[PDB]
Amino acid sequence: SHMVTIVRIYLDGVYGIGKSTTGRVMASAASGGSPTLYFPEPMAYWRTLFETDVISGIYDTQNRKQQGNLAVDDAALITAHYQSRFTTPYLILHDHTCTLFGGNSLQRGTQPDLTLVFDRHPVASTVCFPAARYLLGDMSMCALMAMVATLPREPQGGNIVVTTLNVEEHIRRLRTRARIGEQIDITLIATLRNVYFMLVNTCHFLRSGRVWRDGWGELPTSCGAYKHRATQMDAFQERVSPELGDTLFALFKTQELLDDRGVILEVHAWALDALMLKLRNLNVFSADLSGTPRQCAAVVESLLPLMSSTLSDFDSASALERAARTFNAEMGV
Amino acid sequence: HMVTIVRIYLDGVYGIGKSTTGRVMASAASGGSPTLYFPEPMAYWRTLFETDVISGIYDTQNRKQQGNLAVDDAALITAHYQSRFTTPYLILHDHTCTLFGGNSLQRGTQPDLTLVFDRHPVASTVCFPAARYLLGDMSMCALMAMVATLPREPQGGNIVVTTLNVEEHIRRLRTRARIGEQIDITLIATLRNVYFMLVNTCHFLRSGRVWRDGWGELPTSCGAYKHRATQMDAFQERVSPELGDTLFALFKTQELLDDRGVILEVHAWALDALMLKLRNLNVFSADLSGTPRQCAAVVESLLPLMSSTLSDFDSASALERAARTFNAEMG
Ligand SMILES: Cc1cn([C@H]2C[C@H](O)[C@@H](CO)O2)c(=O)[nH]c1=O
Ligand SMILES: Cc1cn([C@H]2C[C@H](O)[C@@H](CO)O2)c(=O)[nH]c1=O
Repeated sequence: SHMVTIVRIYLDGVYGIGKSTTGRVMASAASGGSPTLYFPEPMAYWRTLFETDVISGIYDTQNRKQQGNLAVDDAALITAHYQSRFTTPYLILHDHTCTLFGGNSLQRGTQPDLTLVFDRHPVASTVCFPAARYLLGDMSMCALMAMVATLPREPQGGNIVVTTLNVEEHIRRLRTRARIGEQIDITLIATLRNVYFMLVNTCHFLRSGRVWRDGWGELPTSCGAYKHRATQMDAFQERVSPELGDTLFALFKTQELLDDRGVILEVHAWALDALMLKLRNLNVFSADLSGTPRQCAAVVESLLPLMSSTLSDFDSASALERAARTFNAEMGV
Repeated sequence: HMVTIVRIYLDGVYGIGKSTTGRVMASAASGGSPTLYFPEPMAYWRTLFETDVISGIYDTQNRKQQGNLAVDDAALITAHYQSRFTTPYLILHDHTCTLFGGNSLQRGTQPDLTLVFDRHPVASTVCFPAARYLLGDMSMCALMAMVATLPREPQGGNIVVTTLNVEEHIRRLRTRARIGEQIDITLIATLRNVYFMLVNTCHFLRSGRVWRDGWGELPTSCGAYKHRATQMDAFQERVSPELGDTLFALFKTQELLDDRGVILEVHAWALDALMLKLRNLNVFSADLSGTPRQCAAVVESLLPLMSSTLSDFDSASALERAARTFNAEMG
């Protein structure tokens, strides 16, 4: 009933950069600042709650394909389904929490009563990782469209912080984390890194008032060469003034989505319209994570004066605290 | 200068005559006030991409029921095809949802504009997935993944679930064009039960009850439950349903409970979401045992009972364009 000001932050980016550790420090009292709740990756939902481990499954699918115990056509389909299952616990969490944030989104500049830090936004599993998989040829455009369509609309007041890190230190971090001689999917990481820069650029692009049709006619179709560039290490970066070719929209200009005359079908244009509207309420930032976890938390926290806050109330904030405790407990190990 | 809109989602098991009814309703030959029809997105499912999902989901069961494909793999691939059914619905729903307007009310009048949607997103995100789960073609994990993608219906929705006696249903299924679709009676029986569960869920919610109401007392829905749900006429429309008569009952399974037998909070959230998303669907059923003209008349008799919203002229014009576009690209 009593009013509460909330900043919510979705910390996102490529696996292995130090996002989860940063988020945990933010939530720790030792980092000071605002009282903060942290919602971890839904690890148990992915790995232990059901019969199948989707993380093992998605990586194992590609191995079964390369050796030849599973056909390429079948593998593409199984990969898409695994990618679908990644999104589930994010969609559930989003549906539960979006009722509690309240409205009256504004950039207030002041310190909130409390901060929420979500480990990833639903865009990670519905858009970024599917896009990476599509660009690498592990699943089709059809499958991509199917995941992208399931991106939920962000209500007013969202902030997304995309984590960045020089690639040498990124791979170092993955290396220390990995077992004795464990390989790292460098090609996947290179692509995901570009996809997250595309995401950042997309949000910047929309905030400048531009739309996916702006520069669409003039854009080259995104066939073999676009895909090579998209998997190329450091090919994309955060742009000051991004144009269409720097954003997620560019990959959708492929023959698969055009009529004979090369015009996008209207149904596909509607999908891009939906994608555009769903991302509108995301106030976008980027954060370098080269420092210590304490330093990383401070870098993110120092963004709060530029972030959107909403006005919730004590009962809803209390429900969010209960939600965080429940999600931390149930999603553990 | 408001435009009064009544939107109808005609839904139910395939083969019952729903699309024919919808076309008749929108046909100028049937007169009335201006009516638009949005067909099943057949081209999206069948021809727009390299794979046809209707033959693909059937073919998958065939490979399973033979050499080609292992049952674990078939279950994942079947879930993927089921996801692909939802896509054009999600896209259409995202495009039209802001156009309907607010001020949902049962006004009892003829609307300025009637919209007939062939199926609601619930069909592909919940009903067909649930049938596949109950039949053992998909896991509960796979079902949860589809169910979580159901979009929230904004105020003013009406759903008309079509009904038909088993004998006429079987007769009509035999009339259908050959498109490589699965057409067995155990599937039909299950879909009919699941659509009764859906109607009952809507009645249950409108009665002022929530899924926890009767949850504790409800038997755990494991192997026996699944068998019952595949039995022709195991379920029916009840305007005063028990929890066991709704879609909620199939979620009280071991897979979703802790060791103490209490549903996990995360799964409880998924039921809350389902409950909330169905809130704005005013539910009706219509028997389609008449002729195409008779069927349309039965559905039209429901209009004065339905919710209408108030939209502006530009929004209505855009809905008019959207039906034109959709018919053009989906056929
Ligand atoms: C969020 C997400 C993670 N992952 C993988 C990357 C990591 O190996 C692991 C945890 O982030 O899951 C996906 O493959 N797809 C996804 O959508
Ligand atoms: C909407 C829908 C239809 N179908 C099938 C039933 C019919 O064979 C055909 C057309 O409705 O597609 C599904 O298998 N899943 C779905 O979600």
